[PDB]
Amino acid sequence: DEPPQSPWDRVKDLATVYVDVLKDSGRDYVSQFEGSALGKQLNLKLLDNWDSVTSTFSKLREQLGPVTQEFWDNLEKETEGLRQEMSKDLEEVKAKVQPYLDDFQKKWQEEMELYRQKVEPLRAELQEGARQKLHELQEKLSPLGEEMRDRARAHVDALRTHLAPYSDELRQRLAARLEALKENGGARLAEYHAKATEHLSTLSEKAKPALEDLRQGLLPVLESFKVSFLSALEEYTKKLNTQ
Amino acid sequence: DEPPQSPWDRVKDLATVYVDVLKDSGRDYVSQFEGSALGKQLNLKLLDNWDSVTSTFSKLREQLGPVTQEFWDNLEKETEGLRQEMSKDLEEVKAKVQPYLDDFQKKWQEEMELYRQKVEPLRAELQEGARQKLHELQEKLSPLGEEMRDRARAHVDALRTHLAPYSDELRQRLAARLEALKENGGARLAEYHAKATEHLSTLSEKAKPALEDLRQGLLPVLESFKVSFLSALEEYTKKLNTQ
Ligand SMILES: CCCCCCCC/C=C/CCCCCCCC(=O)O[C@@H](COC(=O)CCCCCCCCCCCCCCC)COP(=O)([O-])OCC[N+](C)(C)C
Ligand SMILES: CCCCCCCC/C=C/CCCCCCCC(=O)O[C@@H](COC(=O)CCCCCCCCCCCCCCC)COP(=O)([O-])OCC[N+](C)(C)C
Ligand SMILES: CCCCCCCC/C=C/CCCCCCCC(=O)O[C@@H](COC(=O)CCCCCCCCCCCCCCC)COP(=O)([O-])OCC[N+](C)(C)C
Ligand SMILES: CCCCCCCC/C=C/CCCCCCCC(=O)O[C@@H](COC(=O)CCCCCCCCCCCCCCC)COP(=O)([O-])OCC[N+](C)(C)C
Ligand SMILES: CCCCCCCC/C=C/CCCCCCCC(=O)O[C@@H](COC(=O)CCCCCCCCCCCCCCC)COP(=O)([O-])OCC[N+](C)(C)C
Ligand SMILES: CCCCCCCC/C=C/CCCCCCCC(=O)O[C@@H](COC(=O)CCCCCCCCCCCCCCC)COP(=O)([O-])OCC[N+](C)(C)C
Ligand SMILES: CCCCCCCC/C=C\CCCCCCCC(=O)O[C@@H](COC(=O)CCCCCCCCCCCCCCC)COP(=O)([O-])OCC[N+](C)(C)C
Ligand SMILES: CCCCCCCC/C=C\CCCCCCCC(=O)O[C@@H](COC(=O)CCCCCCCCCCCCCCC)COP(=O)([O-])OCC[N+](C)(C)C
Ligand SMILES: CCCCCCCC/C=C\CCCCCCCC(=O)O[C@@H](COC(=O)CCCCCCCCCCCCCCC)COP(=O)([O-])OCC[N+](C)(C)C
Ligand SMILES: CCCCCCCC/C=C\CCCCCCCC(=O)O[C@@H](COC(=O)CCCCCCCCCCCCCCC)COP(=O)([O-])OCC[N+](C)(C)C
Ligand SMILES: CCCCCCCC/C=C\CCCCCCCC(=O)O[C@@H](COC(=O)CCCCCCCCCCCCCCC)COP(=O)([O-])OCC[N+](C)(C)C
Ligand SMILES: CCCCCCCC/C=C\CCCCCCCC(=O)O[C@H](COC(=O)CCCCCCCCCCCCCCC)COP(=O)([O-])OCC[N+](C)(C)C
Repeated sequence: DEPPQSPWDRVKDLATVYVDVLKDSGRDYVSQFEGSALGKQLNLKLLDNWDSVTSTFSKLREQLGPVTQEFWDNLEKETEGLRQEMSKDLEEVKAKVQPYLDDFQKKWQEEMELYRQKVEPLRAELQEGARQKLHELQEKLSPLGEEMRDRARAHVDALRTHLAPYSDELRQRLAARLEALKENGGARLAEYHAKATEHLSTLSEKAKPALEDLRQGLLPVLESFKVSFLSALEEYTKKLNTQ
Repeated sequence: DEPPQSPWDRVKDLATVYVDVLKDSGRDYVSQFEGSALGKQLNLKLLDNWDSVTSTFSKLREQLGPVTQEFWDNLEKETEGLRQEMSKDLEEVKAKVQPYLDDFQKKWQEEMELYRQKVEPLRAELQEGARQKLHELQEKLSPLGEEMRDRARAHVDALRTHLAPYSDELRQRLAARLEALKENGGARLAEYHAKATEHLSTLSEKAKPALEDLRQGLLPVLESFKVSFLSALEEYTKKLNTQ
């Protein structure tokens, strides 16, 4: 008759009596736990069992024997399959990896387009509300200020107020530079008057031509500035911004 | 015009001035300067007190030549000082502090009295008016929270339910690990039956009592048994007579 699923027609109406098997054991064992309990006593002992149990414990070792030599041999033909099918699954999963794109783009869209949806109002609902907290900073800092400025001074010494000249004992030294400082200040004193005596004579030579030896060095340096120099001196500048 | 002179060091970008200036006129200025120097007094006095500056840079490095080399000796003693000082500076200090402690009282009462005088009413508006800011937050823990919650599923997974069954191209593993346990668990399940049929029989050798105690419990296990052949097929021979 009929294959696994499609031809289910009358395979099976006489199915539901195969549960009536299991079911109606419990319709009847209810009447039949009554009469075993009625006779319960014995003459047993704790000796006769240990013949049975000693043999029955032997009857683990014997058929463990060959079964132990079985599910070893059996699982290399899984692992030898596995270590060759290793190369097949690495191309099998690739043939699923790239086709999925529509799904992981829809998940990207359900994460990225629905990330900005929350932040786009929240940026403004923080900025427009934080003006009441800009006033919590702007009208806090300067009214601290007015006591904080005296709390920088109030607050620093008596200015070590002396009632007599002899209320420090102190001394001044520093010969470490002060001696070399006097020599660098006394070589300097002779330098700034040697480099004045030749200059004072070079100065006071020229109390007339001084305005016009200067002009003789302007005269032809002028006339070209309005002619040859004009395109050069129309730029003046450039500049900042790398070339 | 534009900004006349140079913001920064600049060998490189000033080429846009240096080319065009030299091309038209930054040539001839040097030869009109040559004729400004060779005309009047004067061509001797650009030299006569130039090498007095050359020999001042020489006389600096050759005076600060034997006062280079021969000089960080006359001064060490001042800081052979300082290491003794900043280890013996004791005797000011444990006499200094004691009397000024008396005005340090009437300055904690400048610094801290005038602080809480502001710092209570500095926050007496916005400790109460924090409950304005909580309507800009507690009513916003829905778009910050209640659907950032639902994003725990939108990450993993925004359920892969299809709008029609015709969707996934799917097929079984099927081979290796599953057949390997179905055969060497299979035949071991059959010997678990044999070791049950053996080991559970060994115990009835030392059963008893009472002679009525056995023949009550037959019928529920024997009637479930009797209907079990209902299977039909409708073939009646099964081909596995393990059926
Ligand atoms: C090799 C191994 C083989 C294993 C299978 C061997 C099985 C051997 C036997 C087995 C049969 C069961 C014997 C139970 C005896 C209990 C005493 C009793 O009064 O029984 C009775 C009442 O019992 C009830 O009132 C309780 C319900 C029945 C017992 C169910 C629990 C059993 C486990 C307990 C857990 C204890 C836990 C604490 C342990 C420290 C049952 O008998 P009765 O029909 O009433 O007749 C008595 C006389 N009368 C009618 C005048 C009253
Ligand atoms: C890589 C190697 C580099 C080496 C570097 C080495 C560096 C070494 C460093 C050396 C500096 C040492 C300190 C000197 C301090 C002098 C103070 C002093 O004597 O004061 C005197 C007055 O004042 C003068 O007589 C002094 C005037 C100083 C002129 C300025 C020199 C500037 C040089 C610029 C160079 C710029 C740097 C150049 C580079 C850009 C005394 O004061 P008084 O007692 O009250 O006077 C009363 C009158 N009475 C004196 C007549 C009685
Ligand atoms: C304004 C900005 C200026 C910047 C440029 C400045 C550049 C300046 C300099 C630049 C370089 C100069 C090099 C000179 C070397 C001389 C070495 C030598 O042998 O000397 C001697 C010590 O020698 C010792 O062993 C001491 C070495 C420690 C020197 C550290 C000094 C730092 C002072 C920092 C202070 C300022 C801190 C800053 C202010 C807070 C030994 O000499 P000698 O063989 O015994 O000689 C013959 C015998 N005789 C001595 C009796 C005659
Ligand atoms: C530059 C960096 C680049 C990185 C790229 C990363 C890529 C990441 C991608 C990874 C791919 C993940 C699977 C996505 C779905 C595959 C396609 C599909 O839907 O297949 C099928 C259903 O789905 C299945 O058959 C999949 C079965 C998954 C089993 C559980 C795997 C556990 C992995 C746990 C450990 C994983 C560790 C991962 C670590 C990252 C449906 O069939 P189809 O094939 O669609 O064919 C349809 C017919 N057609 C072909 C004609 C149209
Ligand atoms: C301190 C307590 C120690 C307990 C240790 C227990 C350890 C042991 C575990 C025991 C578990 C028992 C499992 C039995 C399962 C049925 C097996 C079956 O299919 O056939 C059997 C049914 O016969 C029996 O099972 C006999 C039961 C006798 C009970 C005797 C009373 C003992 C009281 C004890 C009170 C204990 C209370 C405590 C319980 C925790 C065999 O059939 P057959 O009769 O051989 O058939 C004859 C023909 N043939 C030979 C051709 C086949
Ligand atoms: C927790 C740990 C696990 C324990 C698991 C332990 C359980 C393991 C499970 C075991 C269940 C299976 C047992 C074997 C059944 C064999 C089939 C059969 O009996 O055929 C025989 C029927 O002939 C007989 O009646 C002869 C005597 C055997 C009867 C066995 C009935 C068991 C009733 C048990 C009641 C217990 C109530 C308990 C209530 C709670 C032989 O066929 P035949 O020779 O053609 O028949 C001649 C007669 N004719 C001419 C009429 C046909
Ligand atoms: C980097 C920073 C990440 C931040 C993530 C922040 C996540 C958000 C944080 C917190 C959740 C949002 C705030 C909830 C406030 C309570 C609201 C309410 O009362 O309860 C709510 C439930 O609440 C839950 O369902 C809690 C959800 C926790 C999800 C954590 C996901 C972590 C994802 C990342 C993991 C990465 C792991 C990476 C691998 C290591 C609602 O109650 P209900 O009973 O459910 O609703 C019934 C219907 N009713 C509403 C009509 C009544
Ligand atoms: C995108 C899905 C991701 C699922 C991932 C789930 C996670 C597990 C990963 C992977 C197993 C995924 C199997 C289900 C595939 C989807 C359903 C399907 O096609 O089932 C079918 C194919 O059945 C199979 O393809 C069976 C695959 C081999 C056995 C299960 C291996 C479990 C690995 C566990 C590894 C971890 C254990 C680690 C322990 C340390 C069968 O069912 P059906 O379709 O109802 O059949 C109707 C008939 N039809 C097929 C003709 C229509
Ligand atoms: C107290 C609590 C309840 C305990 C209930 C214990 C019940 C114990 C019950 C019975 C004891 C064992 C009986 C074994 C019978 C073997 C013979 C057999 O029928 O073989 C056949 C079927 O083979 C199959 O059906 C294979 C079984 C598949 C695995 C099912 C596991 C269920 C685990 C459930 C785990 C649940 C627990 C989960 C716990 C987390 C194959 O052989 P054949 O091909 O038909 O042979 C004829 C043809 N030939 C000649 C060509 C060969
Ligand atoms: C809350 C749950 C626990 C309830 C506890 C209830 C405890 C009650 C338990 C046990 C009480 C058993 C009382 C009857 C003992 C009679 C002994 C008799 O002589 O037998 C004879 C067999 O013939 C028989 O009829 C064997 C009967 C024992 C079967 C018991 C287990 C089967 C059910 C298992 C159901 C699954 C259990 C699943 C458990 C999860 C002995 O063999 P023989 O061939 O005659 O020997 C040769 C002739 N000669 C003797 C003259 C030399
Ligand atoms: C997947 C769902 C599984 C559900 C569970 C399935 C359970 C499986 C159900 C049943 C298992 C049955 C196995 C017994 C095999 C016996 C073989 C024997 O030779 O036949 C015997 C049959 O009679 C007895 O064995 C039955 C005795 C009935 C009383 C039982 C009391 C309760 C035992 C409860 C035990 C609790 C212990 C618990 C310990 C852990 C003896 O036959 P006989 O009488 O010589 O025949 C000749 C007749 N004449 C003398 C009249 C001429
Ligand atoms: C912003 C930061 C600023 C920090 C401050 C600057 C850094 C300052 C810190 C250190 C620089 C100097 C290091 C000196 C190393 C000495 C080596 C040695 O073993 O000497 C030892 C002593 O010497 C001491 O124990 C060290 C004391 C040095 C003090 C500083 C002098 C700087 C002078 C700058 C002067 C500029 C002058 C003006 C020039 C125009 C042992 O020597 P001796 O045996 O006792 O005597 C040798 C000679 N005799 C044999 C002839 C007696």
